[PDB]
Amino acid sequence: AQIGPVTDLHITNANISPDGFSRPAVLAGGTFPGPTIAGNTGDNFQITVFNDLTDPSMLTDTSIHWHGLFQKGTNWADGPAFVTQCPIITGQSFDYNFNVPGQAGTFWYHSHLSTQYCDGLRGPFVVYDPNDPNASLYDVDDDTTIITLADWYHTLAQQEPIGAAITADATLINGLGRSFTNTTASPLSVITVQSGKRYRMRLVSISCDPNYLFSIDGHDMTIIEVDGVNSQQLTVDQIQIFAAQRYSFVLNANQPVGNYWIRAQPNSGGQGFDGGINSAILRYEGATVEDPTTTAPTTFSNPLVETDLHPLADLGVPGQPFRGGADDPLVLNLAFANGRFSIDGVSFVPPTVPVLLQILSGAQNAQDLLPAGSVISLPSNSVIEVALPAGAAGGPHPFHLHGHNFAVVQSANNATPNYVNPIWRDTVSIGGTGDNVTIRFTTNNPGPWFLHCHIDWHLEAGFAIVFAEDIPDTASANPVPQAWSDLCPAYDQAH
Ligand SMILES: *[C@@H]1O[C@H](CO)[C@@H](O[C@@H]2O[C@H](CO)[C@@H](O)[C@H](O)[C@H]2NC(C)=O)[C@H](O)[C@H]1NC(C)=O
Ligand SMILES: *[C@@H]1O[C@H](CO)[C@@H](O[C@@H]2O[C@H](CO)[C@@H](O)[C@H](O)[C@H]2NC(C)=O)[C@H](O)[C@H]1NC(C)=O
Ligand SMILES: [Cu+2]
Ligand SMILES: [Cu+2]
Ligand SMILES: [Cu+2]
Ligand SMILES: [Cu+2]
Ligand code: NA
Repeated sequence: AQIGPVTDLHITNANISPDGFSRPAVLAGGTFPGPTIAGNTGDNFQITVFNDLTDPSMLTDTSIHWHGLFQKGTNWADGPAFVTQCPIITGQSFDYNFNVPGQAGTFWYHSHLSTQYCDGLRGPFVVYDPNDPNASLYDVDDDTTIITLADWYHTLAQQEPIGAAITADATLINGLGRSFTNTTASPLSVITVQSGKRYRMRLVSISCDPNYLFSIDGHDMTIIEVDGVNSQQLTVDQIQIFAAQRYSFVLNANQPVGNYWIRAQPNSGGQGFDGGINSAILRYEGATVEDPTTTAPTTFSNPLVETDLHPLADLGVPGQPFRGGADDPLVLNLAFANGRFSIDGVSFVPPTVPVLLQILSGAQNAQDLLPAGSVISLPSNSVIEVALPAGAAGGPHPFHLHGHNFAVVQSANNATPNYVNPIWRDTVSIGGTGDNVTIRFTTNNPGPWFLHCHIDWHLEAGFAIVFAEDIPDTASANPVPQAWSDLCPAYDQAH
């Protein structure tokens, strides 16, 4: 069952064994992934998050971000700890009360405190469109058509040893999968389809790190949505999906009744599918209950290439059709050395006072805001360009901007910009050495918006800045409830 748009959401510790290995976790709604939060476009979400965490090994504070939702006028509800709020302390609750005007698509929610979402606090968030322009492309779109891709670790996120390479221990598809080492034949997820029907599969990367090469043996996938943005139909046979991205694709159940492997190959961790790792099962109604016997091709015929995506709507690109053709054109120097990432020479370390509270308390320029050098002001009502040249270790880095989606004027692995009809999205791979992935957006959403690599380990190691968008209108735009105002004093008192 989906929950919302008005719902409680309990955050608890529990043991889970999604790949046959038991470990404690941080869960929303008692499950991994958490329950799907859903509503319709324009709805008022009121998600009362109950922090019932007691195991300090995964942090007993929490804060939840609603990934991809713009939070216009509700910056305080965005969730990134020490950017828009202090964490919720254990035994307390907090009502994230916001609206979703002008958005409809596939989103997700996750802890936004430290690396806590890796420990399990992640789930889908769907804003349905009663008049979806893509509605006539499919027959079924419901909780059974959401596909989550997750990395899963046997070591707790706070306990990953300093200086050891972090890699996952399993890929989980809809919460189930098999471990890369000491593989046991634990249950695989089954996605069931009826021959002849067409399904809106909502593919959600809830990854903390790896990108996945996602495919379904025997089937093609017609992309119709990218990170909440409706796209023209683009048929592919493989999707490389980076952390935090979403796609909807139409799956036409047009193959012989049978079982077909669903594949999600991460870029690190276990390679291949031995023992049924990196796998789930697409089962047609009437098929025998047994594992697929299909194989992947050696080479996919039509992998997704981001430049092939185009918005369904005439979204264009703001600004002028050349590099620097913006009101505020930025080029960030993204670097890694010695275990720390930096942006323009500053490694992000969260401040004591949330950025939003600093602004509300009177800090009125970015030089007043902490962390020093980590907060960049953006002028209001302006076209922003941000070039994100890659090269920093650990890539490809999926950069994500809160509060906004953006035109992807230049994509990974292709030096040619597109000032005409690029896809808009909210999380973008910045590609490889020499690339110059570049985004554009207009600043019509006052508040401090995080920009960071969505590889959670990289965020934790400093790969972030805050855009303090329209500082002058931030307080007026984002009236705060008393309960928000109460968070920092409670947090700081609890220590
Ligand atoms: C990525 O594109 C940006 C522009 O969007 C390039 O930035 C320019 O860099 C040149 C030379 O380094 C400067 O003289 C310009 O002033 C920069 N433009 C802006 C808006 O600052 C950048 O060089 C490109 N990077 C890569 C690696 O191709
Ligand atoms: C590299 O990216 C460019 C820009 O997005 C792609 O160029 C577009 O190609 C389409 C499809 O042929 C044309 O209709 C557009 O006119 C092109 N736009 C520009 C600005 O050149 C190009 O296809 C991408 N390369 C690959 C190999 O996919
Ligand atoms: Cu996110
Ligand atoms: Cu986000
Ligand atoms: Cu990264
Ligand atoms: Cu974030
Ligand atoms: Na334009």
